[PDB]
Amino acid sequence: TGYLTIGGQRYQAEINDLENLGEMGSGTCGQVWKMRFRKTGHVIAVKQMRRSGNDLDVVLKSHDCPYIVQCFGTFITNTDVFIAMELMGTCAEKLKKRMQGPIPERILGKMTVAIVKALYYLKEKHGVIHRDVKPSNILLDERGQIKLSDFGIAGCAAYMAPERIDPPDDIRADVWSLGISLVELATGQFPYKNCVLTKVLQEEPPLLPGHMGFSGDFQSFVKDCLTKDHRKRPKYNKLLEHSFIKRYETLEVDVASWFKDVMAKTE
Repeated sequence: TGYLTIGGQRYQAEINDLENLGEMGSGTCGQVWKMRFRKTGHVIAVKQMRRSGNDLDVVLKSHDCPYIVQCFGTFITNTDVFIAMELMGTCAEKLKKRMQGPIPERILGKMTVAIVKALYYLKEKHGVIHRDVKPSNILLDERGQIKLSDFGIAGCAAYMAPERIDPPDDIRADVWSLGISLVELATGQFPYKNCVLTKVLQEEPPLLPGHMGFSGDFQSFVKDCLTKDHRKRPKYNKLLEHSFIKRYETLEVDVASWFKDVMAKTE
């Protein structure tokens, strides 16, 4: 906030001080740059957004978690807002479009661990509900790391839990989005008939195809997350003891390589 913290020290800095190194089209949205903070020598990402009508400052107290993309600070001009954050590879969304094929169970397994531990961290440590868990906001990288990108507070965002129609008043709606995301990448196809998308509350939850060769535990984990009564749908605490997790918690999986390998294409 006119101030940038990296390597565990807080510096005054100014957005215009940074070395722009050219853009990227594929972050949390497509308005993001790659730059360098001259003062420490670090190379970062800088999301740039036009200012609107109108403050969730406390994104930086989350340095603790290795599954949440570090935010270094923020800047304002009379026209835009710049949020500065650690540099990453790409959405899962991109990976899907790019491969036009499914993501392997075992990558999803690591992903799944990482996304849950992230959400847990937020609920516990910061009383947060991410409320926007989808493949666009899950970032992977060259070294094999997988992280949640916390976006703060017609197939356009049909990851909504079916528990959003009984007012008047959040805990585990995030869990449902998780499941949808898993189904989507695991199969490489957003499950639902195109329009809009009201089969959500109609149908039996869109579980994982019986014989694409997924493990039973994966299948289980996905069913559990995809429970129509939020009442019955599991908390993170429980998910984290689900064996799928317990497994990918421990199993060696070369995400680093896979990821690199999947970057043998244009785009």
